[PDB]
Amino acid sequence: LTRPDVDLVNGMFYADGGAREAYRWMRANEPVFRDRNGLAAATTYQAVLDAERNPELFSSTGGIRPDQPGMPYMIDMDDPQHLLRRKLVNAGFTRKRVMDKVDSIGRLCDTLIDAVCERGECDFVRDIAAPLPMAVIGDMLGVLPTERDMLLKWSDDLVCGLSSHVDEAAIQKLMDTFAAYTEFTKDVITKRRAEPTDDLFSVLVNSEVEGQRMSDDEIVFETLLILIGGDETTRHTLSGGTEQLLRHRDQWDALVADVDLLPGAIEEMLRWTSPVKNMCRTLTADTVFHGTELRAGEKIMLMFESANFDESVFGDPDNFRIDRNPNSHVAFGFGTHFCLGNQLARLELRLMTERVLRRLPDLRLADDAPVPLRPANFVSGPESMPVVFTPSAPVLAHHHH
Ligand code: HEM
Ligand SMILES: CC(C)CCC[C@@H](C)[C@H]1CC[C@H]2[C@@H]3CC=C4C[C@@H](OS(=O)(=O)O)CC[C@]4(C)[C@H]3CC[C@]12C
Repeated sequence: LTRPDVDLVNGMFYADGGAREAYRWMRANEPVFRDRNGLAAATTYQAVLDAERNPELFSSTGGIRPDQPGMPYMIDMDDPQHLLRRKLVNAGFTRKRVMDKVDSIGRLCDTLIDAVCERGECDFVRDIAAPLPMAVIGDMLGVLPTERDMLLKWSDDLVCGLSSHVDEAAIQKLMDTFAAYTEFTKDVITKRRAEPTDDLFSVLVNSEVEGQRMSDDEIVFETLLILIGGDETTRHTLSGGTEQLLRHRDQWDALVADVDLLPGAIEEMLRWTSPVKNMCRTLTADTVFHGTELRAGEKIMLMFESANFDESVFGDPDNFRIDRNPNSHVAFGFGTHFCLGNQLARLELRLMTERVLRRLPDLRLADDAPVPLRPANFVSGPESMPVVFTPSAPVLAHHHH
């Protein structure tokens, strides 16, 4: 009943378990909430949707993060400039192109589960949830298998440095990582200008914007956007979502018995986990918006998890239900910047989860104590997730490789 006293840039807010109740207060008492530093946040589903549908008033050019300026990639652009960029990568993400990866992504899933299935235990995050989407986006970007871990670690070091509570060492680590990734990209630019390939990094390297080659800086940021979108998101729905299924074993059981229930489960896994906690918009004019006066140039945080637990929309949002139908979550955002990879992400979730259900049917949490969350203010989900299961046979290994 007391107003939350919070810093929405503090990663701890998103990790310590108190967000859900804080959101509830906001949605009921101050839909457009200003935190203790005065940072405005849209907390109701309707307020998020209203902001999303009016990009003219709620611009993306100011920078998607609350404490950083606009950067040279598509998510920090408004149309038509934004669309110019989407058209450069869209062909790689058509539904047909995504569905043609079923066999490939399936083998990655089977490979990872092969690695642990005979053990009777693994960490669901480290061994399953994190590596699969990394490999998938890596494959699209031409990344070699032995370099996946390097890029994944870089990605982790960038998004974990996103918090007002981290020390100068973490910030330095963030800068050094970005410089390392920059040098990586410069090598790729030189190589793919001379020897273009069919992968997405090569396509971006040789792409054109407004009559000229995409700039070096823009190539760095566009490729990095795709990499992080790929490897710091789906992982949290896989881990956090599977956790909810294991904690609602009736629902786990229904899924093990009927895979036709999996698509509905995936949407609830998405709604619940809401990997992207927020995205910023920049007001282009003074306005009053759902009870709060906003000023031009100020940013507002679109609070997607808060929106995804809006009682007025979902009825019973605090119940995890794989039978939730319809399920109009905004885990992928809405409108202009609606997630490029959302179909890829849904496929990853489907192909991996169906294999887990199938090959590890008696999976369960190793302990029932809290699954720790990453204290970061942007993307966040489970840090680790010990699980146990009856050992089972590999599907690739022992069956002719
Ligand atoms: C569960 C997985 C994912 C979640 C929850 C998620 C969430 C989001 C959200 C909330 C946005 C911003 C939309 C808005 O502001 O309205 C976004 C944008 C974006 N995402 Fe995803 N995403 C996921 C997976 C992916 C994957 C796998 C990729 C790439 C392979 C990707 C690439 C992008 C890109 C490029 C954008 C910018 C789109 C634009 O500005 O047009 N995302 N995502
Ligand atoms: C999840 C997906 C849809 C969005 C992913 C967005 C990522 C790619 C953004 C979020 C936060 C961003 C960083 C914010 C802050 C900085 C500091 C900046 O250093 S500065 O000296 O140029 O200010 C360099 C870019 C960098 C590292 C950004 C890289 C790019 C960055 C990781």
